[PDB]
Amino acid sequence: KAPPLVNLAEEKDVKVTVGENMDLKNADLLTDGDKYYLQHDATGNKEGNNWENYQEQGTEVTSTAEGKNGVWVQVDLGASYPLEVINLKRQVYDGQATIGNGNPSGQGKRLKGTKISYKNTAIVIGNEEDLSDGQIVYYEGNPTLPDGVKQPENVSKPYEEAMGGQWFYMDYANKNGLGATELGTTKEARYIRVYTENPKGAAVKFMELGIYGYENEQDVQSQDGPRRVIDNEHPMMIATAYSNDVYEIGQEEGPELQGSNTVDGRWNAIPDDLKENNVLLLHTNNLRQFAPDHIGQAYLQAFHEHGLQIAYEQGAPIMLLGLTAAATPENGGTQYNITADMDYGWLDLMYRMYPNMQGVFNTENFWAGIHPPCEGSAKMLEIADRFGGFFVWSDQDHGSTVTNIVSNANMKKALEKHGDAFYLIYKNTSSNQPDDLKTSSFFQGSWLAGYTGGWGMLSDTWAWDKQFSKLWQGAGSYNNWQRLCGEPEALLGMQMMSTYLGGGVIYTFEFPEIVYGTSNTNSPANTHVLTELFRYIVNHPAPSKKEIMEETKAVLYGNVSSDFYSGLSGKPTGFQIYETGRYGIIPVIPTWGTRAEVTKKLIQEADKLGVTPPNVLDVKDKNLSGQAKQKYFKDLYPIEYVGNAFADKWEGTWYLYNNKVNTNEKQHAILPLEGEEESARLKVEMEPHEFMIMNESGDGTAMDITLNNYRVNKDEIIFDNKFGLTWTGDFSPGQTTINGKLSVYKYMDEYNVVNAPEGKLSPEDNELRTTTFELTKLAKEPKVQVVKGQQPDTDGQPQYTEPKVEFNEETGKAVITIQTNGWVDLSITGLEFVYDENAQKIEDEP
Ligand SMILES: [Ca+2]
Ligand SMILES: [Mg+2]
Ligand SMILES: [Mg+2]
Ligand SMILES: [Mg+2]
Repeated sequence: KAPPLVNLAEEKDVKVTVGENMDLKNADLLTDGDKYYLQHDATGNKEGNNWENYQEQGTEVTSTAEGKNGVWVQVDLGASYPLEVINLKRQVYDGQATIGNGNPSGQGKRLKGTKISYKNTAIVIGNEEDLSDGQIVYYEGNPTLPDGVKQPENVSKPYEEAMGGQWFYMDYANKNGLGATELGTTKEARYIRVYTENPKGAAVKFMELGIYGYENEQDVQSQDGPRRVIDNEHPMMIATAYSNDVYEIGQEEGPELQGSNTVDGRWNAIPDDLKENNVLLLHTNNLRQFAPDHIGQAYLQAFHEHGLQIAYEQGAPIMLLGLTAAATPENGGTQYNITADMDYGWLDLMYRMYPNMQGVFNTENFWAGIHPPCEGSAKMLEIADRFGGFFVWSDQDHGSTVTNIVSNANMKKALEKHGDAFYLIYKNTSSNQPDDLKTSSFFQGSWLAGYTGGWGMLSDTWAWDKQFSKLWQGAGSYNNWQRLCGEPEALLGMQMMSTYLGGGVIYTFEFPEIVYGTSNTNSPANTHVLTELFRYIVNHPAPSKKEIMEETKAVLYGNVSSDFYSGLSGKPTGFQIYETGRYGIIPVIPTWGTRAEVTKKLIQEADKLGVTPPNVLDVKDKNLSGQAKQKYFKDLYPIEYVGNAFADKWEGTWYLYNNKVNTNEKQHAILPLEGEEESARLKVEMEPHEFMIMNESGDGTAMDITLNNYRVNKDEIIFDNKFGLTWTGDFSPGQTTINGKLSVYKYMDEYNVVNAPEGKLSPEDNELRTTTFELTKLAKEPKVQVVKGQQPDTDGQPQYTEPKVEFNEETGKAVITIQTNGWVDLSITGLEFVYDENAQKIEDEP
């Protein structure tokens, strides 16, 4: 299936001509779709241990006219087509480029040599073969134009030839044809002529003339609003499609992903009803890592083009990894990733070509550099918003991440004009640094003041590696690939719940092969936790900006202390969860401007939402000290419930979890219930790795409860290593993936499989844990039933027991007990609450 914008120069049966006193050699090379001319694609673009050299091939046009070196080449498309983009590449280097040292020194490789700056370059298009009706796309120097074509008033200056060529668009008033246009800005032409003079000789090597357009005017596109909405009513889950680091340009099959996954495979594993709230993130991973300019650019473009094309045929919306490890074409950039060889003209083209192209993703740049990734991000945010796309920046903030983003003049300007398309999500990879809660505060704060379009989460099972191993145990001396597998599945649900209640709208998980799955199947975590809770979040919109602003009495400004949250919402664990919902996330506005500037911005946002502005406090305010903060916040936000469990009430629904990450302790929540009887109480008691959603009928007679405590036991299969998997960071001979990764894949493929067929193992999820509910004070026994519950795997073992009800006629206390490992939907009916003079008081301690 063809996308609407095509390279007509490649797709059509074109005729190539030159002018009088010119020789034309190898005319086919101009429109063969090849800008790089690589020879060793079959051996990782290496001869032995060395990267193949850059050897430039191209259509040669040579002047045979005495004293006149200027040449031209014309393409006849065979009919008149709406044209939108032209890509010209000529020979880049005067002689042969050599492979030399890049960044970092001794790993990164960069081409070295003298680059050519061509002169008397012009592009003319028209519908007459002699171009007597010619229109100028580009004009530099003083080449003689066709009879009937006037010189422009505005003339371009020479540029240095580049690995990706030059990009031209159809508005001469927009940087003299170099300025990117709105989608569907076209001019009709059959004939395209390129003038060039080589500064040294009478011969120009034309490596590629790409001519991008439509079959007809009916196909010409328009950007009519955003490609997708991201907000409380339109949440988005991102799943990362990592290259397995194996690819050959021209291969028939799709790009192979980690864990025998494919782009079409991952898309087709998503339930149909959630496809409108999902995107796939194409990530180059370590594909051709450290390669010089020609190999890096060729593989960056081929990998993403192939992914985009498969996604286009399947109807999958796509994000591209724009930048990690400061690997950007900008000055000071590294070659840690082939994103170093990004061409902004190509990125623009992918938006024009692929209607399913939506987003650009940035993560983990600042460890390797500050300003280069800010310069790259500024341009890519501008490109995204031009095409109604979006940009996601994922990082943990120690106190200077957002400060550094906004300190870049170009990024600041880009955020002022395009900030509504820009989203900040946390990343708890470094769980050992207690920066999880302040990161959420910074990102919610940025959105609430109106600097960004939203905030969200990336939960990483690498968080487990930094602290824990077996259930209830510390890290020990296990291999880090073992500890990556150790995180409780329900804990991912608790994090989702916490993001949701803070008006988060983006949900992302790593490691992808554990949290989403392998071999184009769904993991236990995905099937029994992520998919179910994300469906809830799609059908029950999160708090809007209006709803969060309404409930916020105080916003902080500046670099909030990591431990500010201890004695308030909870001690930072590195796992993005809370001890209570009483205070929400607590928005902290980073250094987007002075305190006075962010204040104006926040109060003007509140005014737009039609709500009372919050008070702004500097983090250094005397009321926010260790001694004063509890009294200040307790007076602002009334207590909603009593107990050491997490609980929040949002739009009539209760949300709870046990907030212990890896210590085996029960917690309880005591909730005041709706209805005529104000003394009515529910007490919930939960063991760790459990979340719960409760909705009262309102008339006081009934209550629906969904709980989910799904957890696979890894103690024997992963940590004891019962099947003798090789857990190392090393490659085995002839393998292209390290043993640690292979063992994770094999674990997910053989030993931890949902509906495990013959010869594979059901997940180790059959040990049930007790939840107890106490309802007081009642006149008679209530009725409890399981409306729906999690069904057994192929081993036939139950994931829940029938609930047991005990009613004491003397006290009027109903105790309801159930054992689960997974989810159940309970319906409690026949509730008749009477006055309880002993009802737990919903108040703070004296
Ligand atoms: Ca070519
Ligand atoms: Mg605004
Ligand atoms: Mg209700
Ligand atoms: Mg089971």
